[PDB]
Amino acid sequence: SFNGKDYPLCFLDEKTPLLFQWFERNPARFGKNDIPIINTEKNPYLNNIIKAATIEKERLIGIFVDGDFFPGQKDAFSKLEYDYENIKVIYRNDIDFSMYDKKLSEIYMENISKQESMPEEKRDCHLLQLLKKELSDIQEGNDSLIKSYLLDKGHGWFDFYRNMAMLKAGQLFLEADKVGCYDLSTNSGCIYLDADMIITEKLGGIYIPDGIAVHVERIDGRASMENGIIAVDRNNHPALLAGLEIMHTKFDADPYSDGVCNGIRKHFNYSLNEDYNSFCDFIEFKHDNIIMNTSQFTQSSWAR
Ligand SMILES: O=c1ccn([C@@H]2O[C@H](COP(=O)(O)OP(=O)(O)O)[C@@H](O)[C@H]2O)c(=O)[nH]1
Ligand SMILES: [Mn+2]
Repeated sequence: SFNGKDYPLCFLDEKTPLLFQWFERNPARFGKNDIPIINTEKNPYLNNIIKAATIEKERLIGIFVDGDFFPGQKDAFSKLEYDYENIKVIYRNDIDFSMYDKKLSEIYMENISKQESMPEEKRDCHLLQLLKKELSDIQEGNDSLIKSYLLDKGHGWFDFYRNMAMLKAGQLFLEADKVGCYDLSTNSGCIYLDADMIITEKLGGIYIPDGIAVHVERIDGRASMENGIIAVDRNNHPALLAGLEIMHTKFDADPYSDGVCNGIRKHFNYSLNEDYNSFCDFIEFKHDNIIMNTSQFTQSSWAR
């Protein structure tokens, strides 16, 4: 309940689901009868998702996947669901995301109109150029903020859908009609981790500040919020909607930074002094049974 105000720390049952996501631009990389989840010796991601499941057998574990997968890879996913009742694998194709949409044309026009109100001296001139050009070009085909996020966004593809999935949260397991899940109810929470996260011992219940907590990394002497960990009390947690509000309003907004980090700041009215590091300590998702993030030591799943 730290400052400025008093915030009700929340606690959610062991029956809180866990969420993993794998978005693969290149399903051809893997074979056509095995799992399209990567586990290089450098980055044993699928192995980490398997290790987590075992431990928290009681808890649900979900995987959010998208890409154009070959049937034997889908058949392979179907097998793992048999192997572990606690694992569910949800596809982007199977979830309605329409409610969270805002068509690209409106975003630009509202920015144009707002920019046009102020006088010619005050207006952002370069921004208006970019807006009108974007409006004319983006016309071709289909104008949806979700459609805007494709494999070619690359980084954007999963980051934005990461926020969509967390917005759905518990509802996501319910929405897919994944089975063996009679623990939880709509308007129930869920925890996202990167496959970078290795889980030593089952975590039990956790107190998070206002129904949300996120990953924090402190190097060299500075901390910034990270999307490796996202914990929510709730489906549709107000910090994410506020982040989505940026997604709907701010031009060229980054889902990683604006969608969440900015949303959280908004919710707790951080700015600005308000020294960050302690605020990062306040928001920080802390646990002694998780290693984070294990891409740090080797090479990020994104090649380099
Ligand atoms: O091709 C990829 C690579 C990564 N990820 C997601 O991003 C996380 C791992 O990214 P990583 O942390 O290794 O990259 P970094 O953020 O360190 O650059 C995983 O949990 C995946 O959910 C993905 O969906 N597709
Ligand atoms: Mn990582």
